[PDB]
Amino acid sequence: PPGTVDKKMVEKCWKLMDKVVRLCQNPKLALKNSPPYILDLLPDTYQHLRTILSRYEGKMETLGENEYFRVFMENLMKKTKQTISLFKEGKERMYEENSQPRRNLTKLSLIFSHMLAELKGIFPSGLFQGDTFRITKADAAEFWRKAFGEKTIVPWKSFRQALHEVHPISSGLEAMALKSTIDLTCNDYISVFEFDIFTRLFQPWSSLLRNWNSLAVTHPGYMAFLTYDEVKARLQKFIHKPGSYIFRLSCTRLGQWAIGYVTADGNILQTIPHNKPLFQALIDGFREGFYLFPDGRNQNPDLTGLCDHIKVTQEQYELYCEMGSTFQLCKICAENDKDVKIEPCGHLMCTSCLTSWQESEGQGCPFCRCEIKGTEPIVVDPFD
Ligand SMILES: [Ca+2]
Ligand SMILES: [Zn+2]
Ligand SMILES: [Zn+2]
Repeated sequence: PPGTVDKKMVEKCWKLMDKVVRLCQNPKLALKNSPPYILDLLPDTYQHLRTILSRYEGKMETLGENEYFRVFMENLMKKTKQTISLFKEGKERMYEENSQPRRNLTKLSLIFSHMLAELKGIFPSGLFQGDTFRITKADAAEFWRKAFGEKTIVPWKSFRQALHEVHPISSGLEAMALKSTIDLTCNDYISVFEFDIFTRLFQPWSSLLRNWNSLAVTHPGYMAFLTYDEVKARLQKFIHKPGSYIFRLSCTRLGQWAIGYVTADGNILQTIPHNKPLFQALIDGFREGFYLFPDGRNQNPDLTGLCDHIKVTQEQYELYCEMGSTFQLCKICAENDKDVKIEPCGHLMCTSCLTSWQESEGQGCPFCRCEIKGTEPIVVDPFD
């Protein structure tokens, strides 16, 4: 658990948000207007923090002791610094839109968008309501209830253990890919907010991990977080091949899928499935003749059977973890660059995370838990 929140610390936390706004306002960045838009998100977050701070005028002591708020204010500060220090490494590079520095900045923009949607849904109108927060899914709610009570936020370790007992997680690699999908704010905790979003995306709860594995980890269709212009641009490659479709998440509508697709007229359209789980929109859109070729590919998965339990290669996980971010980054901390390789499993990571896993009596390789017989140094930005 992080320490307490005295106002001295919310103040620094605002001086930082201001530094990132300045850095990101630079005309050279020519940051795309399109969401997630960090130049809106930070002001907005600042403004809700004030809203919160006003509703706790007398009660400023019981606010400081709120676990969720302590974790959130510490993540906000860490992420705000990671952004600042990003600009400080990247320098001149920040100014070309396809840089790895600029890629990282776009991953962070998303995280800010997730932290605000969490803050607004846990402190609606400025008042803590996390202990009452309703998990949209009966079975999922039961799970959180039975395992966690009215806790708003739980550490990943605890969450992983808990979930494992009902939907078994067979390998550190699967676990790492799971954590990659649920842990939206990237702080090593799961909130009842994130838990609700996930369980909605990958319902029905009865076959949860089996749904995520088939829709997210090994589906060519899955695009994770895309803008709509980004969807159109990826389908344009297939504008002459009716039935081509991809599906994506939307930072402005957490918890819902959006399917893009190519029609026989040479048009890209888009629909939000709302009624069923995604795998039933996809099964139906196939039967109907609309969703045929995921990402342009002729071999489209067979999802029936989601209603003989498809297994996943460790490689498929590894590649899936690499999916969200630049390759340069350690997918343990999501903060530093990779700089070491682990024999004989082959996994990459930053030296800091590795010696940390060891110092904490971790079992072998932080990813797969297999035994290291050796390690070796790698450089991720060779020409700099
Ligand atoms: Ca989190
Ligand atoms: Zn790391
Ligand atoms: Zn490994």
